[PDB]
Amino acid sequence: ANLAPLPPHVPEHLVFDFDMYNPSNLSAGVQEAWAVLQESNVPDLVWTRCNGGHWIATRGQLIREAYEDYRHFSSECPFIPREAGEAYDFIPTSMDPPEQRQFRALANQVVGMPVVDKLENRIQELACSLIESLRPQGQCNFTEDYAEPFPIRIFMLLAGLPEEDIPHLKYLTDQMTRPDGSMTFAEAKEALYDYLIPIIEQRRQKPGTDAISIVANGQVNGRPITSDEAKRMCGLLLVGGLDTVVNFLSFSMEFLAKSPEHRQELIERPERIPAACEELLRRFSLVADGRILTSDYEFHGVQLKKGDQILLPQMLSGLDERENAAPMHVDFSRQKVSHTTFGHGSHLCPGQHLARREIIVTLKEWLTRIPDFSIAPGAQIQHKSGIVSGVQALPLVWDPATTKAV
Ligand code: HEM
Ligand SMILES: CC1(C)[C@@H]2CC[C@@]1(C)C(=O)C2
Ligand SMILES: [K+]
Ligand SMILES: [K+]
Repeated sequence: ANLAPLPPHVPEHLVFDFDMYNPSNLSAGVQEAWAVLQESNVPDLVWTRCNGGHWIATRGQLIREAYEDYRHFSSECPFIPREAGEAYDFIPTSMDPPEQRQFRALANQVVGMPVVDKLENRIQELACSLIESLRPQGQCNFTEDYAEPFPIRIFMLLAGLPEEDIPHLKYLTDQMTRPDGSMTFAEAKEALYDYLIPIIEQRRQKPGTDAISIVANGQVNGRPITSDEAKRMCGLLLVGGLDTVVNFLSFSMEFLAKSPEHRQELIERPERIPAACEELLRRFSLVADGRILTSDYEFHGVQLKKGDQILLPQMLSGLDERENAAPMHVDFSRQKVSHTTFGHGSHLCPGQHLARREIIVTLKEWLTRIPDFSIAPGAQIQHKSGIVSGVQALPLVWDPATTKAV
């Protein structure tokens, strides 16, 4: 197929042609498809000839180790394929410490817990409002009726952007994580940057309370942040707010719709919701990006070459049986829930608190009003793989009579 010729320094015995954008066992579930990389005879570190050719760490131990060693594993070129990785200049993700820190502080300021607290009521209100509106219908296309609008509307509120632009922005964001082939990562990035620039210059004048104004008026390296730097950071924020929680919610709801027993557990023991959120985050982890070698380096007996790209699937750590016994089994009472769903190292997701709030509010408010629901009859759920994996569609059904209003 589209396999790049094996490079001279890469041993043939370490070859495993995994395609992160279309894994072979996708029909069994995306997490299950990636899990093949953790089967008995698969090395801890393999090389796939797919997507231009790149390494793939398959165990949590290596993934964590690599994300900690930024001196060897630089985030300068974090995306596969290389062309996308080279065009990827988002801030602060494309930067390594010490350079990353000043920009990371600003990014954290606009999506951190203090912001979540400020938005507590908006988040709560939107969830209840959306659910109450769907409740009497007895059915919904979950991905588009809730998974997308709930977190996206909250983010647009946070960023101070008009909801009218959602279709446009969500489309561009997806092209950077799960390209449909209509455009390159670079074209999508430039389109998003072009959307943001006029807004940034517009707000760079007066101090605002929205994320874009705060970024545009930030101070980094003892100077005002430039409009271009603000652009590089805001683009990252847009992608982070429009294509992460959105997909995770669908993996979680798909699971709940297929498991009455787990729905009942949370209905009867609501105090377990926080823990359930964490276990779902482990089992349905969905991100996978990587790093690039800054110099020749021997890692776990494997000769990595400067310029080599290495995928470090955040998704795989928690599915690693070496980290969690019976990894594919969802156990809300699981002891020592281990995962790197939000990343590891200096780039550990600063938006994870907003994410957990949206997930926990969804679990609480959905089960409170629509405790009983199932996958539409005859429906077969399809997943999609990429930098961020997702659910193509999730048709749900329920008897309106069983629903409750608050
Ligand atoms: C379930 C939801 C989420 C998941 C699984 C997730 C996952 C991740 C991961 C794996 C990284 C590190 C990537 C790397 O090391 O290259 C990251 C970075 C980041 N995330 Fe999230 N994220 C989520 C939600 C959010 C939300 C809601 C926002 C925005 C409002 C956000 C904003 C960011 C930002 C700004 C970074 C870059 C941090 C840096 O480079 O220092 N994330 N996220
Ligand atoms: C890997 C990510 C989840 C992280 C935030 C959005 C994302 C797709 C990036 O480009 C950095
Ligand atoms: K070789
Ligand atoms: K780059």
